Amino acid sequence: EFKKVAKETAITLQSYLTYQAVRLISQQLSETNPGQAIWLGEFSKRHPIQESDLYLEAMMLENKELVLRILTVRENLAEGVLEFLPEMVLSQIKQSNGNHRRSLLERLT
Amino acid sequence: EFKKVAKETAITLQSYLTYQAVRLISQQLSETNPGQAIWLGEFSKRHPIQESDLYLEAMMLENKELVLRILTVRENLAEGVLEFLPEMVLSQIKQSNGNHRRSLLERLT
Repeated sequence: EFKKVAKETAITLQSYLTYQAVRLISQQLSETNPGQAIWLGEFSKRHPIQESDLYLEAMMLENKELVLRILTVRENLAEGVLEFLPEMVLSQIKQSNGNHRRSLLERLT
Repeated sequence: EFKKVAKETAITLQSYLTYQAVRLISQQLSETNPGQAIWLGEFSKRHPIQESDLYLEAMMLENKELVLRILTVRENLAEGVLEFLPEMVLSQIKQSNGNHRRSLLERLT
């Protein structure tokens, strides 16, 4: 059942945490190096960040130092967030479900 | 800065698992309830799945049996894939970091 889904999910997280790394970096850069922050946003315009690898591939050709920073940042981000994810997602679902099904229930009366 | 990014990630996960739960149920229903299967596909075309709570609320008006199955299944799928996601994602990030760092090294020789 699961391993098929769990894999697809993991790919999705891989791309998403990359996007988050870029955001994190984009924000620091908007303060520290406006020129770079603008460049990075212009790049994200010409390149669909969801294809995380094609994205990083292209950038390697244009700006080696930045993609090197993305690679590090996303790993650290990953480590720091992946710890508490199982529990959060599980309880949030259990809540949402509870809400939705009692929502439906009074929504009848 | 982890705790905020984690919350945003948990929210997109909850939403993605809802998309899977629906992919899963649609597949099953293909055999046992050909009608519902099609209906389920059609509905997703006129209410974006990406907006998971709005999606569910909309469906309570049209088919209660199905929305109640989508709730149960996504939680089941959740328990199934969640604990095995930290180890899986962290691995693939390490891997991808490697491949990129490497074909950079290849480039500048």
